Amino acid sequence: AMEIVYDEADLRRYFQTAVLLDHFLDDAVEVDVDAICDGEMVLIGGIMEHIEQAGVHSGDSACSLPAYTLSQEIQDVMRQQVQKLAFELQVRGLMNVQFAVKNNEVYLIEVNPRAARTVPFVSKATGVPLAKVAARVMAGKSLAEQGVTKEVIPPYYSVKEVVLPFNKFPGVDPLLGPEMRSTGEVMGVGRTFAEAFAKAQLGSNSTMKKHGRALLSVREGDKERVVDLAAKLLKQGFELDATHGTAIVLGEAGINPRLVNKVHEGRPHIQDRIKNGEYTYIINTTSGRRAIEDSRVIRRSALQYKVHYDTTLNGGFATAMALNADATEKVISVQEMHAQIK
Amino acid sequence: AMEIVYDEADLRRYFQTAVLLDHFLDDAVEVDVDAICDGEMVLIGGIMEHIEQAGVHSGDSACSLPAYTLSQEIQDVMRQQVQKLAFELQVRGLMNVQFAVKNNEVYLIEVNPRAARTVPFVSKATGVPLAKVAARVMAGKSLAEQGVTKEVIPPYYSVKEVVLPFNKFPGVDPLLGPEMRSTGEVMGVGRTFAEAFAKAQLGSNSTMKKHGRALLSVREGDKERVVDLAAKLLKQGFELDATHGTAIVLGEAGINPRLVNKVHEGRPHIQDRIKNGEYTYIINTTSGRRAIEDSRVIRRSALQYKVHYDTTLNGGFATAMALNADATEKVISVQEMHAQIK
Ligand SMILES: Nc1ncnc2c1ncn2[C@@H]1O[C@H](COP(=O)(O)OP(=O)(O)O)[C@@H](O)[C@H]1O
Ligand SMILES: Nc1ncnc2c1ncn2[C@@H]1O[C@H](COP(=O)(O)OP(=O)(O)O)[C@@H](O)[C@H]1O
Ligand SMILES: NCCC[C@H](N)C(=O)O
Ligand SMILES: NCCC[C@H](N)C(=O)O
Ligand SMILES: [Cl-]
Ligand SMILES: [Cl-]
Ligand SMILES: [Cl-]
Ligand SMILES: [Cl-]
Ligand SMILES: [Cl-]
Ligand SMILES: [Cl-]
Ligand SMILES: [K+]
Ligand SMILES: [K+]
Ligand SMILES: [K+]
Ligand SMILES: [K+]
Ligand SMILES: [Mn+2]
Ligand SMILES: [Mn+2]
Repeated sequence: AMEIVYDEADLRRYFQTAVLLDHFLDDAVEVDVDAICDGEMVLIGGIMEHIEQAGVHSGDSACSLPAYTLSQEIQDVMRQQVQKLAFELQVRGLMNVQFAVKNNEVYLIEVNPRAARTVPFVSKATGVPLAKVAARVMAGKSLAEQGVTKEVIPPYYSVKEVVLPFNKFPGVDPLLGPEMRSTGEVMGVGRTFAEAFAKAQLGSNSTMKKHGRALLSVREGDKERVVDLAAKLLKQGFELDATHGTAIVLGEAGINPRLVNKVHEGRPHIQDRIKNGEYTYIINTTSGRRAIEDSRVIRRSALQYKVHYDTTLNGGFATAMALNADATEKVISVQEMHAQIK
Repeated sequence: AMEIVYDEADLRRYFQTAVLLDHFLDDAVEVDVDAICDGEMVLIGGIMEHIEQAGVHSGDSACSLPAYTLSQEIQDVMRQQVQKLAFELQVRGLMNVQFAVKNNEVYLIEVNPRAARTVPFVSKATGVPLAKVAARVMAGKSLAEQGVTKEVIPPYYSVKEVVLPFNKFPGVDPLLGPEMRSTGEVMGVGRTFAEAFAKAQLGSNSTMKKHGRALLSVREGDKERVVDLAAKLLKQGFELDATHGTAIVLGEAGINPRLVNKVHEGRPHIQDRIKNGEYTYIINTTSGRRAIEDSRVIRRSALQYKVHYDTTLNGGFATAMALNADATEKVISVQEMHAQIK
């Protein structure tokens, strides 16, 4: 059990119901790196960039290989960083390192000196059977001896998306957090990140549509960025709805959504609309044990009514991007994929 | 002093701060009628339809001669009612009667057996010097004897608008009510009601513009009709702004105004927007002691910053209409006006 606390008040509050204390890196990109070390050298297996920010368990985040927003310069550091750790730790076989990029700064989140649940994905995107190689390494067959020394950079985009069990347990708030709840994953392969994401999304059993009405209800820290997402949705032909606070923000930017009522506000309220199959998309971000408990109804309703909803703005942008793509336009086989690797 | 209470809880409330008790005829048209009685006949001097509904002092309402919404059917009833009263009370010279029209029903508000303040306006509008006629009657000369027996209905519209002294007392909430506060009045002469109104409004020192951003903030009972007003402003080239409840109603109408924060809501709020010159027009209607007190800021700011504002929906519609006119287009003299009368 983990939780994020925001203020002194919040602290106590936890303490009641409720030990390491760690500063939470707000508005940070989460990254996964799987690598192999034989003592001599380090082979970077894969650099995965999470769609959802740090604070949403790696295990529940979608991720891209290669990174789709991060700088080469920045990867390069993580890369250097891993190597440093691999030797220091005296890693012999697989390892996994988790970072967080904040303001062009790399923070270390944790190191797993073992095989991580990402390996099969990486193995598949890159064509390198990371598990076998690392096994060989463990048995006494260097990377050099194996002929696997260069880091592989795929020609295409591989996106990993998760599948959550919320629908089996309705009483639960289908919301993301620092604790992993997903049961499985899918993979999307595309020429563009948008394509890959689009395939991954569909694969995960998404009910996202390419038209209709979107509901925008984001948190403070998101009010600023939501503008561009709304514009993307609008460009896509979506019609918009927004809860007061968010409507305020959009409007000041030149975007007037239809104002919708919260539950305690009037009628109809979002629930009604959700229930009536009024929306095809919901973007809902929150921040705070209270704000969360208060918005629970949006999420439960959406899940219950099969409306695709995102609980992260990052996730929403990705959803938006994927709108430009067509998951059924092109298929490729694993063999072909790997045949493409130089 | 007069007040309008809305519920039992309101009654006590008043009672505390605080007797005739009169049912208040909501959503009613107020009308003024000026006439002369010589004991033999009754001469109708003028039937004036107010713009502001009953509840807004006749002395502070703009009015039209002739009526601009009242059925002939209904005016005739009032004419008959004025004759009945003239004779009964034994009027000898001028009189004035105030009615309220609710649901095609004529209600009597009051009778003033003397010369009323509308007398000069009616004389100007009609070319008949009612004070001179009534004076001769008082002195012995009948209406028949003077050759003034038929009611005059002029070929043009005459609109009277008032000027309020609120600008001299900034602490005062510049809102209309059952008690008179105006100091003066002007008259507008037009081929249409919109033209007369335009001239009257301009004559009243109104800062109304034919373009810009308007702010809508209306009460419950007006939410229905506000849509049509919002559209009308739309047709004109105005951009809209609105507070929560209003925005809600407009949204349901397909009109998406730019949301605006009530003062307790956040920012920016109306005050800021008004203070920063955002608006060129304001329509703000309120009902209830409490609601009024709360909205005080809007009105006080609108006045301080010189934005044209209406405190009645009837007023806003009139304003709406006038936009279709040009008060400088044509001018006519009283001599000319009077020669047009048959
Ligand atoms: N300091 C931190 N700031 C922001 N997010 C963090 C921080 N520490 C952990 N997280 C988030 O919590 C998740 C779980 O943290 P982690 O230490 O890796 O736990 P686990 O052992 O369950 O894998 C991460 O994948 C990340 O999204
Ligand atoms: N019962 C009522 N329903 C609606 N409006 C009314 C009612 N009684 C009076 N009014 C409003 O109050 C105003 C003033 O009332 P009135 O009886 O004419 O007093 P005054 O002596 O000031 O002329 C009217 O012009 C009208 O707007
Ligand atoms: N990557 C986890 C799934 C994301 C889900 N649509 C959500 O935004 O909550
Ligand atoms: N005839 C009354 C003046 C109108 C003013 N603009 C108001 O509506 O309050
Ligand atoms: Cl359950
Ligand atoms: Cl679709
Ligand atoms: Cl926030
Ligand atoms: Cl004052
Ligand atoms: Cl203008
Ligand atoms: Cl009301
Ligand atoms: K994450
Ligand atoms: K761990
Ligand atoms: K009136
Ligand atoms: K009176
Ligand atoms: Mn972890
Ligand atoms: Mn009166």
